[PDB]
Parts: sequence; structure tokens; C-alpha cells
Amino acid sequence: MEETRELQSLAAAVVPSAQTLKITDFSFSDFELSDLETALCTIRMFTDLNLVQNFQMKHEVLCRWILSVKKNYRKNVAYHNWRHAFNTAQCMFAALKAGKIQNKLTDLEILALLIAALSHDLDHRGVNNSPLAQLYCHSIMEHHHFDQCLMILNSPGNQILSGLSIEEYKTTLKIIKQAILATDLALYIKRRGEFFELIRKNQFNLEDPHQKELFLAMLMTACDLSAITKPWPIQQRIAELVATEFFDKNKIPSMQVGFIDAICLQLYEALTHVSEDCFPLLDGCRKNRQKWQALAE
Ligand SMILES: CCCOc1ccc(S(=O)(=O)N2CCN(C)CC2)cc1-c1nc2c(c(=O)[nH]1)CCC2
Ligand SMILES: [Mg+2]
Ligand SMILES: [Zn+2]
Repeated sequence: MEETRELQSLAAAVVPSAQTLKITDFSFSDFELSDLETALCTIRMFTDLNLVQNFQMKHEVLCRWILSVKKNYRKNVAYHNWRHAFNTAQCMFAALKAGKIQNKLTDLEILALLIAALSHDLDHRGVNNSPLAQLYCHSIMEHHHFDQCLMILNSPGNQILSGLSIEEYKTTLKIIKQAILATDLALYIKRRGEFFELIRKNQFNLEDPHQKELFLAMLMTACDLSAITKPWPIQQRIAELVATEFFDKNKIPSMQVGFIDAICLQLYEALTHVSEDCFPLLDGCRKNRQKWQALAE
């Protein structure tokens, strides 16, 4: 089979260092990478976050899990596909390392963010595709993604959480679930005020469980949207993909400016306040606003 073949190549490979793979960079890009290569980067992300060790993940199982995740994104979807999930994970990784967020969180939280970033759009069909009620929003889409995530975590050969104790397992699933549900922009809009207001007053505090949970949610949105922060030539390219999905052009630049003002700037400003080293995200986002604004006329 084409697929057990893919599993063999992947399990046999030597995983280059994080530095060699450029996965520590906020300006990372996946355009020139093969599927196999994105899988290796992903293993390096688990490894250098020290998650394979702390939680005793078997190599064959992690490899199989990554391939399952990859397999359950649809390639025919121009933007909401595996590369988007892979990029969201890479940005999470870079915020934890380069952005120095790692030290602010527990191992279990880090574990759950990485998994959530990779799984958060599982089985997406495209924004233009959409039982009972369904009456009041409620993140139906994200519930589906999380269910997909859960089913893969429980598939034979795919159980990367088997090394956790039952109590750790339950805590981790809860975090994964909240994390995936947090990628619903509506929820993000609903909750950001609290977070901004708190940073305003220099009252923000990670020791408060309520605030921790709020921060993790903000963190997910920041990664989920991070394409908006990439170097111009790359951002233009990703914008291309999004437009293809949204519509299957003269108004696109102003749309981009609207999106950056409405959603992105404040979030990346807030994240910078929490950790100054996440500044490149904010900086990259500002430069892109300037560029799209110039096209907008
Ligand atoms: C480039 C084509 C047009 O792109 C957009 C147009 C509108 C918006 S939006 O007004 O903030 N918005 C549209 C309605 N959604 C449910 C939420 C997002 C975002 C985007 C948009 N979203 C994303 C990116 C982007 O470049 N544009 C990259 C990360 C996600
Ligand atoms: Mg989504
Ligand atoms: Zn997403």
C-alpha cells in the first residue's frame, strides 16, 4: 500500500534538528516542503518540546498519529487543509521557543496545545460548505473538529496519550477541547475584551486558572491566524489560497486591512505585552497592513 509505504519511510527517517528545519522562525514557510518533510518537522516539534520523553511516546505510534491527522484533512480544500494545520502548529512551536512562552506553561498544557493546533481544523470542507439545532451558534464546526481529533487519538496504533495516567489524560482532553473550541472566531470576539482589559490594568496573571485558560485561548487564535504575520511575498501567496477558498480581487486589499484592524493587531499587541519576544508576530502583521493599505488604492 502507498500508505504503509509512507509509514515506513517516515518511521525510518532521521529527524533533522529544529535549527536545520527552520521551525523556530516566526517567518517560516512550508511552500517548498514535501508532505514527508512536514511530517518530520512535526516529530521534531514534539521532540524538542520534550514531549516524547516526558510522556513516553513510542516512535511508530507518533508517526502513525501524524499520518492519520494529515490524512484527515482534505487536499482539495485550498486553505483549510493539512498545510494550514501544520503552520498553526509551527507558529505554536515558535511562540513557545523563540517567543519564550514555554516557561509560562505546564508540560500537559504544552502537549495539549501542540495536539490542538494540529487537529483544530480536522475534516474541514471549506468555508462555503455547511442536524437539529444548531439554534444558537455554539461552535458546531469546532465540535466536529474536536470529535475528529478524539477518534484519531483512540484509533489502534495511534494512541499518543497512552503514556499518560488517567488523571493526566482527562486534564489533557479538556485542554485540547477548550483549545479547539477557542479557534471559533465568535468565541474569540466574545472573550478578548476581558483579556485586553486585564492587560490594560497590568493585572494580568497566569497563576489564576481562569486567566490561564483565557490565555491559552488567545494563544490558539494567534497561531490560527499567523499567516497574516508572514513576510509580504509569503503573505500574498497565502492570501491567494484564502481567496480561492472564499470564492470557489480589487476589493481584496481593503478586506485584508479590515481583517487586520478588526481582529489581528490587538491580539498580537496583547501577546507582545505578555511576552516581548513574540514581537516579530506584531511587527510582521504591521508591515502587512502597510502593504495591503497601499494596494487598497
Ligand atoms: C484574502 C481573501 C480575503 O481574506 C479575508 C477576508 C475577510 C476576513 S474577516 O472579515 O476578518 N472574516 C470573514 C468572516 N469570517 C467568519 C471571519 C473572518 C478575513 C480574511 C482573511 N482571513 C485569514 C487570512 C487572510 O489573509 N485573510 C490568513 C489567516 C486567516
Ligand atoms: Mg477553523
Ligand atoms: Zn484554522
